[PDB]
Amino acid sequence: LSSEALMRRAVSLVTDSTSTFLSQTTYALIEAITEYTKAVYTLTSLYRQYTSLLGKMNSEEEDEVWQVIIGARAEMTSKHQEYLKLETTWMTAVGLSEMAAEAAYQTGADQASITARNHIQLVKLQVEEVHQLSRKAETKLAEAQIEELRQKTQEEGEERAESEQEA
Amino acid sequence: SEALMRRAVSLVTDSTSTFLSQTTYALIEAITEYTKAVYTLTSLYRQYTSLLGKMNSEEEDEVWQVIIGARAEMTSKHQEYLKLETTWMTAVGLSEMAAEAAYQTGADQASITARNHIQLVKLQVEEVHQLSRKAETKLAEAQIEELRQKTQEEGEERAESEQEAYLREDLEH
Repeated sequence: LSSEALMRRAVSLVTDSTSTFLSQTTYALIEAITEYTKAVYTLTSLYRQYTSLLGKMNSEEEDEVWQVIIGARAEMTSKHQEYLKLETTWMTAVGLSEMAAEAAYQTGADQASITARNHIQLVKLQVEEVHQLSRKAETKLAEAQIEELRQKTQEEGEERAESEQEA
Repeated sequence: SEALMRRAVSLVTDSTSTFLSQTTYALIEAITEYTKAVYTLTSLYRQYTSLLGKMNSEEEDEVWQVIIGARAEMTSKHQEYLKLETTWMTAVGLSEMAAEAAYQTGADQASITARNHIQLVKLQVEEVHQLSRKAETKLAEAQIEELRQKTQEEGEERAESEQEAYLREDLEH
């Protein structure tokens, strides 16, 4: 084959292989953000349960619920860290596919170039959507934590006031 | 799975290596064709110098026409090598980012391999580049020599033609 045919053959393999790597890393990242989002919802549920139990637990039971919350936080943290690692690799996969698209363009393989660029846009949209879902969960967690603190503050103020008047 | 990702990374490093190889060959060949076209123009200028004082205006105009042709060719080879130089730059960057993907996914052997390949091809291209730069310097040398000697020959002809104008006038008292 001619030099230009050899360059086109080679760039086609580069675009196919970087497309595959981008798809795999996108799938893994989306799965990891999903698992983190589930852990955020679990913790949010725990804060809400804990809030509903305030005033209603002996000191040992309260300590035990708090330990479960500490454990649920560890799980959420570990899932967050795992997705951040995968997201780092995914960013490299996106840059590789961008460079592959430029190589395809420069060699005159325009269909490979445009298809790669469409693929990068699609996976960015997909990752943005899963991030939006995660932020919805994080908002609910923040709300739950704020309500717990607001209630705990009221509880401690009530218990002070009781202790004083009792005395 | 990390299994599927290391397989795909291995295909990325292999394919980017193949593209880097092929673009390196294409660029070396293009720099070579340009250097040959520079060498041709240099030889033509040198020949023009060697012919000063031995040509009439008709022959000299033909020499210059051939030089203009050779210069057009050199320019076309220049454009083509800069086009391949851009493609090669992109190949090098692809391989660097492949080496980074490999490192991040635990494919440490593939990462080192890619970096060594980049260094080898960079060395080779740099050397072929240096050859072209030397050729360019030789062309500039030959053009300076030719224009200096052309200016001198013009002086010589003007001296002769003035002298012979007097000598004719002298005869027709």
